[PDB]
Amino acid sequence: VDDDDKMLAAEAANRDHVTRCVAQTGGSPDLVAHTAALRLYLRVPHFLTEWTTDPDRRAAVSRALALDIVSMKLLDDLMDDDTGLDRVELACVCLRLHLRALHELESLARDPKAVTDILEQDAVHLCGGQIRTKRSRATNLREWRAHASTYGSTFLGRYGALAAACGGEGQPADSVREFAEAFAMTITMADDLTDYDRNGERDGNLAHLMRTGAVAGQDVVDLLEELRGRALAAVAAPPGAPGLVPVVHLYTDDVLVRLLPRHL
Amino acid sequence: DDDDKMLAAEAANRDHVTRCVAQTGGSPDLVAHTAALRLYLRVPHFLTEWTTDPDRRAAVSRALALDIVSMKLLDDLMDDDTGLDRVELACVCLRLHLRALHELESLARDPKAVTDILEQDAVHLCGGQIRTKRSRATNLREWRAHASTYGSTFLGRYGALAAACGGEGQPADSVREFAEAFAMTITMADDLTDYDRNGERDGNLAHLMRTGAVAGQDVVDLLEELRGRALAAVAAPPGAPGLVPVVHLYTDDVLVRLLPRHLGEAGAGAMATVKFKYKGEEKEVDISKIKKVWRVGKMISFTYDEGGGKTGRGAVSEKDAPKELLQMLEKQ
Ligand SMILES: CC(C)=CCC/C(C)=C/COP(=O)(O)OP(=O)(O)O
Ligand SMILES: CC(C)=CCC/C(C)=C/COP(=O)(O)OP(=O)(O)O
Repeated sequence: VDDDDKMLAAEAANRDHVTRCVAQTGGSPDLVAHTAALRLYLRVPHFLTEWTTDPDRRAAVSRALALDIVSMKLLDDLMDDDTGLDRVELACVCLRLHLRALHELESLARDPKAVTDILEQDAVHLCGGQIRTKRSRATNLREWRAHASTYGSTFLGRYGALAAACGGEGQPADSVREFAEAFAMTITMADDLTDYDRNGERDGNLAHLMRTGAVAGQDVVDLLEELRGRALAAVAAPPGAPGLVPVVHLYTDDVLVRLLPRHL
Repeated sequence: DDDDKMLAAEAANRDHVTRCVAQTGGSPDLVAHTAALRLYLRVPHFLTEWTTDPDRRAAVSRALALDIVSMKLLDDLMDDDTGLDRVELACVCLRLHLRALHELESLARDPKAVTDILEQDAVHLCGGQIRTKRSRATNLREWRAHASTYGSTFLGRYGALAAACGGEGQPADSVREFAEAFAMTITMADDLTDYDRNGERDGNLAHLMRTGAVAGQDVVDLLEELRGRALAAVAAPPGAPGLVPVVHLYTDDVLVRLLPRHLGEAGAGAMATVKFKYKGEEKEVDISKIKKVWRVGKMISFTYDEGGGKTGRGAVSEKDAPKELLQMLEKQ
């Protein structure tokens, strides 16, 4: 029973916790499926909870983060209005998952107030940020990383901070967050480079900029190595989360080896 | 002077919500939209009426505004007909809601009380709104069952939160009972306004009324039941007598201004009658047939139409005279 076995059951456990919740509140089969297709969103919680020693607390915190991440994901499909899904169901399942998560995270936290504290602290940064991103599209790598630092980095960093606040002792809150923010930027690029052909995306899309020459391949490569670096350092701060080392390499090499050549 | 309080609390809630929408990146459209949510911004004052400390009362009041407004934005996002920008709505919605959780939690009697309340009936609320839009109402009963969720359960939660967040002397149960009753009253009013203001028809109460599928007198009864439920709640000790005029104002507004727009010619149903014994007989007459009516002591004398040119006569005691007749009296 290695680490990959833990990741997979963590992922199955989160998905089921989420689909059960979507269904119990009125979600149509289309919506239930759509949520179970959110693979990485259901898996990331497991990485954020890697510093949590007690396995029972870890599974609980893991699925509570999953409910809220899926929730924000649905609110997003709601603002893009392109999934063909029912807007009432989307809006409602979204509110429900979110409320259940709050309730689950608060009952796991050392101090209940810290959940709202984390969620409020950079709510303007995340929300004004998401707005600016869709308002004015990026045209160079600088503006891209700037935008991505909010809907990707800040977005996962909050779940990192929550993971630490609800994971008991032996949690270097600052590092978990550093890890999350760097890991997120990496995933955002991947997503961007996948979605160019899977979603038909262009405006502000990193792949589009690369293909148009507005962004140089080696810069993208640098950013990727920097992120890898920031992530390795974060999972090395005491107590440490050596489990995440191979994970950081997996997602980074995948963008370098599989995704990038597609655009260069 | 209590009206001077409702106005100032509404203005303060409005200020707090607009500044917040503005700082998060909301366009002036959206800012204008949230500032327009008048009753939404004003209801908080009603919910916090049992809060003795003014400073605390203002803080809970504006925190509730933040979340009610946020929920209304989400609702606009699910209808997608405000013309407002889908992204600003979603993000401003989330920002406000988050702000609200934080402010409410800071005033709560207990750490988990806010989230307990929000979770308790999350499913009833959410799944209820889903079913409301999924199966339009076809009779009053169905209408009331749907309104019980996005209406009564919706405001009831903020009622519970005001009690949880407003220090001592809060009859939790009564605050929530007032909110749920008052919510439905306001929901009916909205439905009968929005039939013409938004062009609404499917599952809409005015429509069901105009359609014959829902009877006027029933709507009047439900309205009366709601008024009584609300009055009782604000009567529980320590009491919130200040809400009495409020309860009457909204209930009476639906009965007097809104209802006639969808019934027409006396939608109560019981076309009034005058019973009397004329020429050794038994007679009853629809107030609609009564022509002239005058008073002689405590007797009410009158004439009416029997058929064709035919003109009938009658006189009753004023204590056997239906309200309507005694009205033609004064009005003649
Ligand atoms: C403030 C809010 C609600 C933000 C949306 C949450 C989010 C960024 C989800 C993941 O992004 P994504 O890369 O899968 O989606 P997108 O195509 O919109 O960038
Ligand atoms: C589950 C959720 C988020 C439900 C939305 C909340 C709601 C219906 C609020 C009251 O709006 P309203 O009924 O007074 O206005 P309208 O329905 O006309 O938009």
